[PDB]
Amino acid sequence: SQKHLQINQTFEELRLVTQDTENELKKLQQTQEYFIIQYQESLRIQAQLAQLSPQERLSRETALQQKQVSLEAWLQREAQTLQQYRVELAEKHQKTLQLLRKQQTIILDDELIQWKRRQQLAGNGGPPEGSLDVLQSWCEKLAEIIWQNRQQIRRAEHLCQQLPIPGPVEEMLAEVNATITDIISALVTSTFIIEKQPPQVLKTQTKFAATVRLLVGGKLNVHMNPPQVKATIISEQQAKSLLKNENTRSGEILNNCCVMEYHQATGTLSAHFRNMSLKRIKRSSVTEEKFTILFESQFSVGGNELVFQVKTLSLPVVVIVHGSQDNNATATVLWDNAFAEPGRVPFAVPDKVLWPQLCEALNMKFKAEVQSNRGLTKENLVFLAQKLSSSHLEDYSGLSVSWSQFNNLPGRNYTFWQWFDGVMEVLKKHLKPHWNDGAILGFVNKQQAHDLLINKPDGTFLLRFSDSEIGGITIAWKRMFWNLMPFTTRDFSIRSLADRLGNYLIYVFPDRPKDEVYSKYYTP
Repeated sequence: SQKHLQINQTFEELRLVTQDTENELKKLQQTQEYFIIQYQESLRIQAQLAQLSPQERLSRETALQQKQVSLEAWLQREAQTLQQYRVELAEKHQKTLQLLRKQQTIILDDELIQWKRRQQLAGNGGPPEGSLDVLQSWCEKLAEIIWQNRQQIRRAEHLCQQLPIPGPVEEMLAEVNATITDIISALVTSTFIIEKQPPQVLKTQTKFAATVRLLVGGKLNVHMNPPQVKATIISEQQAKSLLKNENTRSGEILNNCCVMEYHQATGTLSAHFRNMSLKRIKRSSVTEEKFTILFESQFSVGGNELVFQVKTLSLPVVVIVHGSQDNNATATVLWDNAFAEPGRVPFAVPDKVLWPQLCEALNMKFKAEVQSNRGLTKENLVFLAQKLSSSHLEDYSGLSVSWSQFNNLPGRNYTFWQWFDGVMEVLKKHLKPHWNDGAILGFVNKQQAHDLLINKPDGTFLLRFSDSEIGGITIAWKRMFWNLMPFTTRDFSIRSLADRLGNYLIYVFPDRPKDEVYSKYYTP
């Protein structure tokens, strides 16, 4: 990529200028030592007093003062140049930190946000986030560069303070040393990211896993004394108040908190959470209130001087006491993961969303749950729109759907999302390859399937989703069409749809014989 090349070239450029500055600092150190050892001779000659005899006394005193004025010129003539060297060095340091601020903002506020958005979208079966072993190298190099610069600034300040030529150096060194602290604090607080999220909607008293990382921890000696991270859970209100610096030392109780291990090869410092559990929750619609898992730690960098308390918020989660509440709550989660604004307060979401983005997210999670590449075609989306009217997708191109109208009761005990997720479940458990084989209609309705089997020969099939039961399917036949009572999930768990079809009906979905579609799925 062009941006990758740009930022890598910028990284190598920063490394080059930092090595330049290190060379200049070493030269300044050796030069100051030379200046001190040459200065010692000024005191050596300022005592060569003796009181021998008036003639030689006056002659030698005049000669000594004539040498002393030349020494007082030579010195301070070299010292002014030393001060100029130091000022130029401080200017180089300041320019380096300006470039550092630019590059760090580019890394954090642009690329990490992209990775986190990819994570949110993979939450609903989008493209996977991607390995952290590309941002890891960038962050490690950032940390190395800023640490070398802080070290150079510190040693330059100490070496200039032992020979304190006042000048303007003290101001510039109260400054840009003022800026390195902001840079390193932003970095250490912003590289505590969640690698593998804790699962969205999760039931109590069930084990779940989550893994966090410290990106820059590989080089900053925090792995020497590895800090342990603790995981808590807080409702949306406490999560909002926390970012507002409202000190509140809530939500529910976890069962585990653990230390961060280190991979010596990839140089990654990470905390795995493999046996976490939620045993008690303090709730204030149960399937709609969102919680978040906060991970927090505290550690030190270098000596005992630099301490950092760091915290990170995991993506919103919904607690589900009884298992039967699962299917609904996921909707809420998806909605957040579908429409999270960039700079929004924790779990703030726009009540009404456009239809195209809605069917986009629906197709995404559908291709996710079915584990197939069939997805929602244009006619299927048109049918879904007609369920929630005219039969052109261009008509629904500018309509808006509220959350209340999404997950209501369109015409029965359903709610549109619940029916969609029910068909998702029924073909995710028993009808994955049958959906991938092009055998389930998916966009067939009453009197829409009937007109598709009148001009066709006898015995043809069509498997649509039943609009009487939630997770069931209805078939077709051959004068009039012959439906049936819905095939409940149980009716598949006892004899799947592949063997239930095994005699009178021979064709599916015009000409394709029943065997050529289901011969590889009968019980031998």
